Amino acid sequence: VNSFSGYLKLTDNVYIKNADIVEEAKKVKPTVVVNAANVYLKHGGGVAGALNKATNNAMQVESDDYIATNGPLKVGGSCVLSGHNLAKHCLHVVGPNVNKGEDIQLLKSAYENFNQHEVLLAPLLSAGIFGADPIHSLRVCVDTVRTNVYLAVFDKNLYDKLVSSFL
Ligand SMILES: C=C(Br)CCC(=O)Nc1ncnc2[nH]c(C)c(C)c12
Ligand SMILES: [Cl-]
Repeated sequence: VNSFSGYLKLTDNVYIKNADIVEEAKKVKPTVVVNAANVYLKHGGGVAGALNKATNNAMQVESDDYIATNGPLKVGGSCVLSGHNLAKHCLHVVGPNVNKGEDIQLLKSAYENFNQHEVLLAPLLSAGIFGADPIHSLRVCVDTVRTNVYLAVFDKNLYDKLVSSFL
């Protein structure tokens, strides 16, 4: 039993809800919140901009030190950093950004990072300003993640479309 509430069960291990991941994280304080990161950990907009703003820019300060030490992530890769006031940990995961021309096949590699964590609160990777089809992202999630994933979908219209079309 965990503290996640109001989710629709899609499969044995994948759940979905119309929710703002920022507000959901603040309420649940999950062990792991997933950020929709870029390789530079520049948290300017989309989910990343919202998560960072909620940390009062502490996420960005920590991230800049991480990049100064380690260099950029790989597309499809991840790193574990602090969850600040939102979660114990933040798993920064880089899905391909279609608006940059990145290979959509890397979306599966991106979701594989979730399997290193028993339970996660997450957005759909590569959705939103990353330009991928969210229906495809949900399919890859379900077919790749084996650990327990709680998906927060901000847009109510998109959430209903994702549910109604789920096979
Ligand atoms: C937004 C659209 Br159109 C479709 C993608 C989507 O639902 N992305 C998200 N999913 C969950 N929490 C979220 N918080 C914020 C700020 C975003 C962007 C977000
Ligand atoms: Cl985004």
